Amino acid sequence: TKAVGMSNDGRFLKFDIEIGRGSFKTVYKGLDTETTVEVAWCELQDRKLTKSERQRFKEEAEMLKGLQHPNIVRFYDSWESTCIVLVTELMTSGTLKTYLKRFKVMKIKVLRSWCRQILKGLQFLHTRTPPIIHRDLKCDNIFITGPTGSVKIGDLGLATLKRADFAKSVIGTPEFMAPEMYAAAYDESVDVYAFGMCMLEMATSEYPYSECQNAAQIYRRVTSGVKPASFDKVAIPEVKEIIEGCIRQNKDERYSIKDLLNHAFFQEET
Ligand SMILES: COc1cccc(-c2cc(C(=O)N(C)[C@@H]3CCN(Cc4ccc(Cl)cc4)C3)c3ccccc3n2)c1
Ligand SMILES: Nc1ncnc2c1ncn2[C@@H]1O[C@H](COP(=O)(O)OP(=O)(O)NP(=O)(O)O)[C@@H](O)[C@H]1O
Ligand SMILES: [Mn+2]
Repeated sequence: TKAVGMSNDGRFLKFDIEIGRGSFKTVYKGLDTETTVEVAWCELQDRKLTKSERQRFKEEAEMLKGLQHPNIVRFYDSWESTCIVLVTELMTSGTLKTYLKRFKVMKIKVLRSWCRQILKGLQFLHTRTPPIIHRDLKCDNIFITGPTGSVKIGDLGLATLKRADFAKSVIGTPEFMAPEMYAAAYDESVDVYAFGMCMLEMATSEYPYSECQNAAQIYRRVTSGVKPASFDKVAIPEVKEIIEGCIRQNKDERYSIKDLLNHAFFQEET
């Protein structure tokens, strides 16, 4: 295989082998010539980027490079070319979503094992300094790779660091706060909620709130107490109980990640 592109330091090679195509992302097979391991060479549509924002991207790419956990996709490097190139760990066995689109009843042994690996990944992110909130957890952003089909969370593009103050680098809080503005102070529990929906999808082989017609309808049913229609189809009571504790409307009522890892369901080792 001949290289059609190279990183400036000469470490990463690009091959003209397309392994994935997104709406704003094309992924090519690549090679890390320092380890002779292949990698994913991701080409992203570069937005109009202000110079401060380009500097924040480089700052955040250094943080991402320092992350190392068995259940998080490894991030190797980023740079600009003429688009933005991201080099990450290559996921050889596709996303969790494609497994659900091929089969209809996941076995509970796999549901327990794969969900436990997801929780270990989230626990890692949520215990960094500062904590990292993924914000974009879905079965398309969870990958399977390697001989034993290990589970890893990827695609941290929508992630954010957890902060305390209302505005960034400007202390203070508004007095005539609109209700939606008061609710904008969410935390890592939004990842618990998304995990509950992923677990619901894996347990039912159905997209949550499939019965709804558009994105707008999706909300009002949660708040009025109406869970997804597929929720009432979970046949394992312990599984249904875990999902319910994750998608509770009030965040303070939900599981934390550590509470989920201490659950009897995930404390089973078989
Ligand atoms: C393991 O990681 C991965 C895996 C796969 C993909 C990306 C990945 C990485 C980037 C990227 O390079 N940056 C700098 C982004 C800008 C926003 N920002 C939030 C954020 C802040 C702080 C922190 Cl600690 C973590 C995340 C990170 C990216 C950019 C644009 C579009 C998609 C992208 N996908 C990252
Ligand atoms: N690290 C990776 N290793 C191997 N294949 C990947 C990797 N990342 C992404 N892909 C493939 O590239 C495709 C496009 O990625 P992506 O843009 O995240 O999906 P998408 O179809 O745009 N949906 P969304 O998740 O909403 O962006 C994915 O569906 C994967 O098949
Ligand atoms: Mn994705």
